[PDB]
Amino acid sequence: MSHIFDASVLAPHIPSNLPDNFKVRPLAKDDFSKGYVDLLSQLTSVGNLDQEAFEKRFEAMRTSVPNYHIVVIEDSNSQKVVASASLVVEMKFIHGAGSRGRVEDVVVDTEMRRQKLGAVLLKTLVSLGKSLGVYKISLECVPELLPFYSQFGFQDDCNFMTQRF
Amino acid sequence: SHIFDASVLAPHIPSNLPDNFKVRPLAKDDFSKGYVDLLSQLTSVGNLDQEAFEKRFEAMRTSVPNYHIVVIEDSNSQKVVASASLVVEMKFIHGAGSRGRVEDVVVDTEMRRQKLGAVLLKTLVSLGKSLGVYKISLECVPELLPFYSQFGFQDDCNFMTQRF
Ligand SMILES: *SCCNC(=O)CCNC(=O)[C@H](O)C(C)(C)COP(=O)(O)OP(=O)(O)OC[C@H]1O[C@@H](n2cnc3c(N)ncnc32)[C@H](O)[C@@H]1OP(=O)(O)O
Ligand SMILES: *SCCNC(=O)CCNC(=O)[C@H](O)C(C)(C)COP(=O)(O)OP(=O)(O)OC[C@H]1O[C@@H](n2cnc3c(N)ncnc32)[C@H](O)[C@@H]1OP(=O)(O)O
Repeated sequence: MSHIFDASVLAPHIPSNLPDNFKVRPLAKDDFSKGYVDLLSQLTSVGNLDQEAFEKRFEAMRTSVPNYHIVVIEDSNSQKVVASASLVVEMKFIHGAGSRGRVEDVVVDTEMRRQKLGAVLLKTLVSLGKSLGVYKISLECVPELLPFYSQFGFQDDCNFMTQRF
Repeated sequence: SHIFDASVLAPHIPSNLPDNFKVRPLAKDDFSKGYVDLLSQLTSVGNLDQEAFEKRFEAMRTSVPNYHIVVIEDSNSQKVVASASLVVEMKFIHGAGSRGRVEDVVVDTEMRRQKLGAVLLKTLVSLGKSLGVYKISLECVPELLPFYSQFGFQDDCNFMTQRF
């Protein structure tokens, strides 16, 4: 039904190099029925997420400002969501009330990999976050993904700490 | 106008800190208590005047999850001398879980090595656990390992960044 953010803000950022069966768009409320939770399960554990919790969380995200820019790719051949990536923006006071962007939950369906859907999403989100005015954008991942992330500007960084246990 | 609720902060503030220090949420009038001069000791604050401060503070105060910005005010100067933020990212993964990030940690240069930084980290790790976050992280510099290792944190280089 509804989109998690306005598809008009995303439109200028979507590249043009994907086959016509791919549609890049905001997550939508009825993407549960399009396999979104199955997609997330390929990334990590979804725990007890079910459709009611998915819809409630989707509403909470949809009313947030800055928006949760959760961008998906729907394969029109199957009408399933086959890729997802999130650009989440934290408001700051530093840098003149600037914004700090993070690219999270990046996943492409395992059968659909090496068709460029991953690069399309990271390119779209990097362009969206620059346009939004973010001063710093980051990705938490293993950069075995070296070739991949660097061509969009990301550099290895170790100014990040997690808990030991 | 407080950025988040003092009653939520209360159980996580450690005991018997010296009495010239008050640990509390960031307040809209903290601009007049030297908040910008404190943040400058962390990085460029740009042209953050009172009007822009207040516009941004209100945008953050109405966001859910809240921006858990905790500051320490010193009596002996009536100035904000320390600040740290716990910012919470909603997820769908982990049962519509939530991810906590400790950010913008800074103690005024004249007030360092009096445990203010430690109080802020203990407070925010305890508050993040209460909020039910499944993972918490810190962004800091590796040179400061002898500080952050005291609150469970260790360096994690599965991270990439760029400045625009
Ligand atoms: S932690 C953040 C990343 N998310 C995950 O790691 C979750 C699981 N992995 C994925 O969902 C996908 O494997 C990701 C990493 C999102 C990649 O998506 P795509 O497969 O759609 O990537 P592209 O087709 O756009 O790939 C472009 C370039 O990526 C490099 N590359 C991808 N995968 C590999 C592997 N497996 N081994 C070596 N290199 C890989 C290549 O430079 C690739 O260009 P090619 O023309 O495909 O060689
Ligand atoms: S996450 C940090 C990113 N922020 C900054 O880099 C901003 C500039 N730095 C600061 O604001 C302060 O130096 C920080 C890093 C916030 C620490 O604040 P405090 O000065 O209040 O620290 P504590 O008194 O709580 O220190 C507790 C123990 O941590 C170690 N420690 C603090 N500072 C250092 C330095 N610079 N180098 C090595 N260790 C440091 C000490 O073990 C300290 O215990 P002592 O009992 O003082 O030795």
